[PDB]
Formats: sequence, structure tokens, C-alpha cells
Amino acid sequence: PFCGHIKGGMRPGKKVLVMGIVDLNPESFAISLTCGDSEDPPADVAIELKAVFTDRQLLRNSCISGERGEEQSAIPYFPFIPDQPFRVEILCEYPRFRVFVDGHQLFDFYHRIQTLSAIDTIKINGDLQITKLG
Amino acid sequence: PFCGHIKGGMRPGKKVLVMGIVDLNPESFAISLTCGDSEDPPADVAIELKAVFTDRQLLRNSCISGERGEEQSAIPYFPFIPDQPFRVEILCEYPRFRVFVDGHQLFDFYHRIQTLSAIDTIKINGDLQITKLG
Amino acid sequence: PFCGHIKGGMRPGKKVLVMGIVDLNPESFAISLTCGDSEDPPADVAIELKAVFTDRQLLRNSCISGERGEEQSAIPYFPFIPDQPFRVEILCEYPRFRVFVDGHQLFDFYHRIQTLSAIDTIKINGDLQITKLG
Amino acid sequence: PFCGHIKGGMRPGKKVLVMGIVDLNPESFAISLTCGDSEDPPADVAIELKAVFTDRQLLRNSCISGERGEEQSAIPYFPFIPDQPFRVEILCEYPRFRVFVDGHQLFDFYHRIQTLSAIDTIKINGDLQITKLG
Repeated sequence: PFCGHIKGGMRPGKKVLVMGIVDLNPESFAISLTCGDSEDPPADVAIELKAVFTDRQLLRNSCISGERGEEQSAIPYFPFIPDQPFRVEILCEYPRFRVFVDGHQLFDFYHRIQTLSAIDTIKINGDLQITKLG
Repeated sequence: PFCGHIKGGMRPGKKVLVMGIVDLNPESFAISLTCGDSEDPPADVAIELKAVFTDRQLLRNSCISGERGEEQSAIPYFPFIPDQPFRVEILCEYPRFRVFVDGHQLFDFYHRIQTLSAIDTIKINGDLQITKLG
Repeated sequence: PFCGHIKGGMRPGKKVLVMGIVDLNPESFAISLTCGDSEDPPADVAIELKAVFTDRQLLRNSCISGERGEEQSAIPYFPFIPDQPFRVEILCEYPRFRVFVDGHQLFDFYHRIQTLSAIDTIKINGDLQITKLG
Repeated sequence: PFCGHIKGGMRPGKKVLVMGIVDLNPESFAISLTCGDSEDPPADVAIELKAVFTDRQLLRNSCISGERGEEQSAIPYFPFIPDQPFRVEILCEYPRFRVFVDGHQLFDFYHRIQTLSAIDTIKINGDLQITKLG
């Protein structure tokens, strides 16, 4: 797992940029915004995006004190391609995150964790190579 | 649900044709091949294909004596478009069904029910209208 | 599927009593509290309790405008016995339903449908015989 | 995980004994019999038993070339208790593994991996401490 600090945490108007290249034979990857980088036990997760290649899903959820929330899955299409570069932008807005892939809006995730400035970590794991974080 | 008879049941080399039109605002539909048309209590299901539109899944399972097997979801893409005509072909081969949508191979489902000639029913329900069965 | 009216719907302090006998060879049964008794298309579900005998689960969920929420399954034990009489009591509290089986507290389910007086229907289906409603 | 070698692998009549104590606040643990101890990439799994405490499940499956088979879950009851010692016995028979907990038969798992002598590793992970392997 990769953990990157987000100086100052999240606020409305704040954008997280994640570019990378999907692996040639991917099973899955995940990109999460979390409160601190603790792994034992695992930090509270404001949003986890998990891309699953076998059935072409974008699964979203949160985790608060070890408790998983409602999994959300609605998608217009599955945006990732094996061996291809991608650009994920997570935009923090007052009521929600808006998530873009390659410039296109893919889904919104309404806040379960309300304390936005505490969301100060990006965690990335799985079948990709990260080329840019901004 | 619609139930249609398949005279003589299934055998390697036999193809079932289903043409229809997806509803304008679909939620899900299912197309199943079953052993007889009993609904209470339900016939044994050799293959059920459920298309789910919100997260663009093609879910496959079987049912024997009321027991569902392992659901399968692997897809190269989701093939159905709201308000668009479709052509589904379920080809029975010796070890599996091979399923085609609009001429394209979408998945294999290996036989769980072994007695193919007893698979003599197609069941259709959900957000579509059927135009042809053959 | 049986439906029964609950005059005046739910409110804090109100209890729903369901007494019955599990069938000799049960697969599952379900007890739901719903907003009206419409079946096609199905009334909004405030809580559905589904007892699954094979792997001894109590699964809880809601349904709003045909959309299911997050299924909940946490249990201290599985409380039902084939061919045995039972007593379910659903206590509506301010924040949640508290569910008792044979006098013992089994789980809490927090309100998703907030308009409690609109929850005026009990729906019962599956492998049981109902002996009392109150 | 812990991995232990099982000299000569499995054969009919061979018993694996695992004793331990469940942690005070357990989420899950797993006990697996596998073909070699490779983690990268993970050995074939003949049987994985996963105990889940929240909803009291004993989930069984296999993994062959990274592909998980059909999850099995049927149970007479959930046998494990937080902060309490347990005795697991996996009996290898010709057609199946028979699993006992505290002297009681819990379930059978019919062989998916047919080459029994190749199953020569026990893998253990999760919210327990192991006191005996024999």
C-alpha cells in the first residue's frame, strides 16, 4: 500500500489528482482518502474506490471505526483499460466528492465522514503504477 | 415471467435465440433456461442470466432443488442499451453454454445441470419486451 | 404472501407482535414492515427481516423506490428452530427498531424510512405458519 | 499468516489438529490446507475455513490458480467463542474433509483438489493465538 499526505486535508473546492498506468493483467486496485495513515488498526476511510477488472465494477464505500458502510456501485461505464494510462480527479465539494476519470464525471459520493480537514491521506494499492500525485 | 417451451430440450450444438427491446428506463431483466416451467415451487435453473443496469452487471447462476450455486459475473463489457433492440444467442456446447449478444461472445457458463435434454424451458422476466424466440 | 394492516402506523413505544410456528423443513421466511401494501410495484420497506436456515442468518434490509440499502447481518445467535413456535416483537424506538425473538434482544435496525406513521403494513412470507398478529 | 509443513501431505485417515484461543474481540480467522506455502503467488488452497464472528459464519472455499470456487456456508451452529480455547480437527477421508470443532462434527467439504499428497501445508491467520498443531 502507498500512503501520501495531503497537506491541510480536504476542503470544498480541493482537488486530488492521481495519474497512473494500469497493469497489463489487472485484478483490482484501490484509491482511498483516509484520516491519517494508520494501518494497525486501519485509519478511518472517508471514501474507498475499488476498481475490479473481472466484472468491471467501481465499488465505493467508507469505514468508520472498523465498520463498513453502504457499498455503492452505480456507473455509466467502466473507465479503466489494462496497460493504459488514467487520470483520476477527486473533487471535494461541500456535500460530496465528485470523481472524474480521464476528464469525465463517473460518480458522486456523499460525505459520511463530516470532518473534512481530518481527511489528509491518500492510500493506493493494487494492480497499477502511479505516475503522478497532485 | 414469460415461460416458453424448447421442444426436445438442450443438446450440444443447439442454439436458443432471444430477440427483444430493452425498456427505456430499465432496472434489470433475466433470461433463464430451466427444467420445466414450475414456479411454485420454482423449476431447476440450468442457467440464469440477470442483466443489472445501475452497475452494468451480467450475473449468472444456477438453482437445483432451491439451492443457488456460485454466482458468476466476469464480463468484457456490458452489452445492453436502454430502448435498444438486442439479440441473445445461447449456444449449448458439450461442457458449457456460450452466450452471444448482438453477435459477440460475452461469457461461458459450464454445465452444472448435466441432463441437458431436460432443459426444455426458457423463462424471461423484467425490463424488456420480447420480439422473437427461436 | 400475507399482508396485515397496522392501524395508525408506527411511533416510538409501539410494538408489533408476530407469533408463529416454523415449518418442519424450512429454507427461509421473511417479516417486513412496509409503507402501504402495494405489491406491483412493491411498497417501500422500512425493515425486512429474512431468516435463512442453511447458514443460520438473520438478514435485514430496507427498500425505497425499488432500491435496496445495505444488508445487515450481525447476530449473537440464530434463534429459530424448525417446527418450533416463536415470538417476534418489533419495538419501534425513536432512533431504531429493536427486535426480540422469544423475549431476547436480537438486533437493532436504525431507521432509514423516517416517516414512521407511514409504516402501516406487515408483510409475511415463506416457511412458517402465523398464529398471531398484534 | 502462519505456515506449517505437513510431512508427506494428506491421505485418507490422516487428521490435522489445530488448537488455539480466540482473541477477546475477534473479527475473523482462517485455517487453510494448501499445496506448498507460496504467498507470491499464493499456493493452491484445497480448503479454507474462515470463521466470521459478526454474523457467525463458517465459510469454506478453495482456490485453484487464483480462482476461488463455490463458497459453502451450511452450519448446524457457530462453534467459536471470543477469548475461549478451541479444538479443530480436519479429518481427510477419501471423498472429503470432515471438520470437527470441540469433538463435534460441523461440516464436510468434498475434494476439489484431487491430488491429496500435494496438500502439505497449513496456513493460519487472523484473530486467534495458536497453541497446538499436530
